[PDB]
Amino acid sequence: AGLQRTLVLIKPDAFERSLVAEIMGRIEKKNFKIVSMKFWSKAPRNLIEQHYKEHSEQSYFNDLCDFMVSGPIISIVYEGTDAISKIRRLQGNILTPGTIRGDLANDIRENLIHASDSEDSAVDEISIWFPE
Amino acid sequence: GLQRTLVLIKPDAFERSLVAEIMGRIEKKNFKIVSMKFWSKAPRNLIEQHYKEHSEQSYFNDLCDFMVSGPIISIVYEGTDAISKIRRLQGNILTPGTIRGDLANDIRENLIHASDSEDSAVDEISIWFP
Amino acid sequence: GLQRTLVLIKPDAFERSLVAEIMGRIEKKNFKIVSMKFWSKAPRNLIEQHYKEHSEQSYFNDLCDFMVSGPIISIVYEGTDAISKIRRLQGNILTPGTIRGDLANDIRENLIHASDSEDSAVDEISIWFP
Amino acid sequence: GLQRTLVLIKPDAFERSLVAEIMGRIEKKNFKIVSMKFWSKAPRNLIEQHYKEHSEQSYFNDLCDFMVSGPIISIVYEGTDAISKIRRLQGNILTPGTIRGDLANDIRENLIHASDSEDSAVDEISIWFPE
Amino acid sequence: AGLQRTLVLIKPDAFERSLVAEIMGRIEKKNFKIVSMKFWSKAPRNLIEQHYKEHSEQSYFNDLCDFMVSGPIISIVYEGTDAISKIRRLQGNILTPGTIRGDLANDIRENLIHASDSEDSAVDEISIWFPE
Amino acid sequence: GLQRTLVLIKPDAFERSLVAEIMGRIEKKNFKIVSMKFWSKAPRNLIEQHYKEHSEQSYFNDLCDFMVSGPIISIVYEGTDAISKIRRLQGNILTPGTIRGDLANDIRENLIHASDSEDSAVDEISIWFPE
Ligand SMILES: Nc1ccn([C@@H]2O[C@H](COP(=O)(O)OP(=O)(O)O)[C@@H](O)[C@H]2O)c(=O)n1
Ligand SMILES: Nc1ccn([C@@H]2O[C@H](COP(=O)(O)OP(=O)(O)O)[C@@H](O)[C@H]2O)c(=O)n1
Ligand SMILES: Nc1ccn([C@@H]2O[C@H](COP(=O)(O)OP(=O)(O)O)[C@@H](O)[C@H]2O)c(=O)n1
Ligand SMILES: Nc1ccn([C@@H]2O[C@H](COP(=O)(O)OP(=O)(O)O)[C@@H](O)[C@H]2O)c(=O)n1
Ligand SMILES: Nc1ccn([C@@H]2O[C@H](COP(=O)(O)OP(=O)(O)O)[C@@H](O)[C@H]2O)c(=O)n1
Ligand SMILES: Nc1ccn([C@@H]2O[C@H](COP(=O)(O)OP(=O)(O)O)[C@@H](O)[C@H]2O)c(=O)n1
Ligand SMILES: [Mg+2]
Ligand SMILES: [Mg+2]
Ligand SMILES: [Mg+2]
Ligand SMILES: [Mg+2]
Ligand SMILES: [Mg+2]
Ligand SMILES: [Mg+2]
Repeated sequence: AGLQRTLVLIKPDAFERSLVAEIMGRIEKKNFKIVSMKFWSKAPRNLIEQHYKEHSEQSYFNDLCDFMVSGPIISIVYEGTDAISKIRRLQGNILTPGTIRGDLANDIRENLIHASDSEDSAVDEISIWFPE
Repeated sequence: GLQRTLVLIKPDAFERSLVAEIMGRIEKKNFKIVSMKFWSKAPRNLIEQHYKEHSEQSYFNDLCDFMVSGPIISIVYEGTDAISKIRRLQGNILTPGTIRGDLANDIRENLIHASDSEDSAVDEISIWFP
Repeated sequence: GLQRTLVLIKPDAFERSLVAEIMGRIEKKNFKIVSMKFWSKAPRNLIEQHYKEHSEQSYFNDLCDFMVSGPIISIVYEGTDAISKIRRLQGNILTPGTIRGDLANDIRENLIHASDSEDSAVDEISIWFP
Repeated sequence: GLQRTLVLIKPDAFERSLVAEIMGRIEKKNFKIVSMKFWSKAPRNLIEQHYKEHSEQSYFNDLCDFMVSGPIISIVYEGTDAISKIRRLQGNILTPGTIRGDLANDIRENLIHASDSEDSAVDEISIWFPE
Repeated sequence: AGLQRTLVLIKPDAFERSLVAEIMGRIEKKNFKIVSMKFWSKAPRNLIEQHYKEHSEQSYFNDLCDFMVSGPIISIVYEGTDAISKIRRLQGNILTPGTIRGDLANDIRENLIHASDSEDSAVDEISIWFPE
Repeated sequence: GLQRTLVLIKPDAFERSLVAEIMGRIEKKNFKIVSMKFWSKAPRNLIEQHYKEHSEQSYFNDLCDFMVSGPIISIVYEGTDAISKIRRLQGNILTPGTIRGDLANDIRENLIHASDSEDSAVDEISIWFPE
């Protein structure tokens, strides 16, 4: 159909703030299904640098990587119709109420969730987090 | 600015146990129930009348089948600017914060119908509540 | 163990916009709607029949007035052990975790009625859904 | 980027039992209460000061009568970009996802006031919290 | 009627954990009304010692007082039918799901909320927090 | 007083979209995920080990068929008095306020498993997390 898979990361601030189920539930309620999922008490720095490799020349790169290893993360592969753009829209931004970030986050770095933004992004990120 | 509008809660809402969730979003916005009917399975003729303006579309027959595939609730709601406001609450599967935006992810199975104009509202109310 | 039970959503639920909240608690426990009627104002006779076993109590006339003071919904619900389970969901105004426990705080205006036995369930269903 | 902004929970919130719902939406976006006052009935001159920019509008007197028709809460909230973000949370009755979008449907009774600029924030905080 | 007033404290752990509205909302949803309310960025130690004066000989007294001044608190007078025992039941305990503490707390000290337990308690505690 | 305990989210939770609802109730009581695994379909011998104390009951085979009928999540949770408190959160289908009390209505399909003693906790954690 329009069936896709996408990669979501629950960032360390979500564990710190006890918002993990809240974020996952918003995705669950829109009828997206968990296909694979891993809990990382602390993700390998190399995985993070790989994950954010397109950001490696940006001023925020090192602070971002520091944050992403500052606490646990969960990586999830979600499946559903048009999953990539729909889950991206769910993620939203800190300016847009109704979305995960819009309702729950208020920082340029600590924003609770990553979601893939393209088919190409999704394939690669999935490969990073679930090589098997 | 007081109006009445017709809402259908579609069979997917029953399947996914989202009936109260949908009604509650409308309730919390202060719209009031004026009348309501529960159909274990809506008569097909009522559905064909309801979606008559769609009868030539490729999706019509599949839509009718779906609408009869489980229960529905037909509700008449009342409040200021009801038609437009309840249409906004319904929303679409792209934009979060609305019923479809938060809860639906399909072009056919999208939980809720709401009248979109004064004419269609009068007509749809007359269909479900003659 | 499948049963049907009769639920009334009382006028205070409409007053306080708790209708969907109440229905949702029952929905989430996996009980299914079998039939449902909305009454903008219930006929007094139906109320007197409904609460007939109470007709000698000091509170009867005040109860009837209250039950007609705003809308009600009569619902037939179905599920395993429905009668007892929905009675437990209803609960009482003392113990939190239930509908009345979380949402109500009055001896009269307590949001919901649910049948309490197999006999009263059959009888109450026959009253609201003859 | 830390700012503070002034919020009023209007009497309709109390009437409809939506105080916690409104405060929780702001709480969940990580804004912090820096000070807060409950008024069973706000003195009218406070409301008139608060809405003084509106003193010449047709709705002015009716707005002030509404604002004294029940309790209100004045809150100072603190957090990053607070003035703009809480304004966005407030939203309007046409915008689902926001406080007014989900919960309000009136031009007057719309649940919440939020400061809209640094100037208005400073002034409004000084009105409700002269201290 | 059975109309009473009672005193509720929202303890510092509720601010720390962003559960303030959640606690207040549970009381609001049972139809109890706010009659008076004060925010304390930090409550005077003396008020706390007064508040918990019946506990002054207990091993935990000093640690409790330390905790109660460790962050903000809100004092609220609630009004409603049978408010004292009903709000007490809402408070509940960390062992009893369905109640505020039962759903949200898991510690003998940091338990989110205090509520008066008798008419005599309520009168006194109200006097402490709202002398006016 | 810190303990760890083992929780399974059973396949009915996935079917009815209640995974987050269940995990959120445990999260909101301040228990922490120490480790977690998702199984699109749990190997049957794992389920059989997990329920080995039940191997002689009439329902044993049907329970195991249910447990493999869909995904499950195994979680190790940590926090004060975790084994007993999460068991209480689990509750039963007769006790409103608990997970099963609010959400379940079946003897078999009841959404969640939680360890019931220190012995069973240690053993169950070793089954799902041999590491
Ligand atoms: N100045 C910045 C900008 C972004 N970031 C972080 O790194 C990611 C930047 O990616 P981005 O700008 O493509 O944002 P999204 O695509 O995640 O919305 C953000 O999600 C932030 O977590 C940061 O740490 N500092
Ligand atoms: N390709 C399609 C498009 C619409 N439909 C259904 O037809 C209904 C009416 O279509 P519409 O485009 O007017 O949608 P709305 O006005 O309900 O948003 C939709 O709500 C869908 O349930 C369908 O079954 N297949
Ligand atoms: N003093 C009273 C007692 C009960 N009632 C009403 O009468 C209904 C039936 O009374 P009941 O004692 O059988 O209560 P339930 O079985 O509904 O818990 C209650 O639900 C109240 O609404 C009343 O109006 N005044
Ligand atoms: N016709 C009107 C317009 C506004 N108002 C009230 O006056 C307040 C200030 O008006 P406004 O247009 O600046 O609205 P906001 O900035 O609060 O969105 C509104 O929030 C309404 O509560 C009114 O009572 N009657
Ligand atoms: N060992 C203890 C016991 C209680 N406490 C605290 O002080 C209060 C003790 O009061 P209590 O035993 O009467 O408990 P409640 O009446 O608050 O349920 C508790 O609410 C805890 O906040 C403590 O800090 N350490
Ligand atoms: N007749 C039964 C009883 C229990 N069971 C399942 O077996 C599990 C273990 O039974 P139990 O009586 O120890 O229940 P709990 O300790 O999980 O409450 C239950 O959680 C049910 O999922 C079943 O499938 N059929
Ligand atoms: Mg990006
Ligand atoms: Mg249309
Ligand atoms: Mg009775
Ligand atoms: Mg303005
Ligand atoms: Mg005590
Ligand atoms: Mg057992």
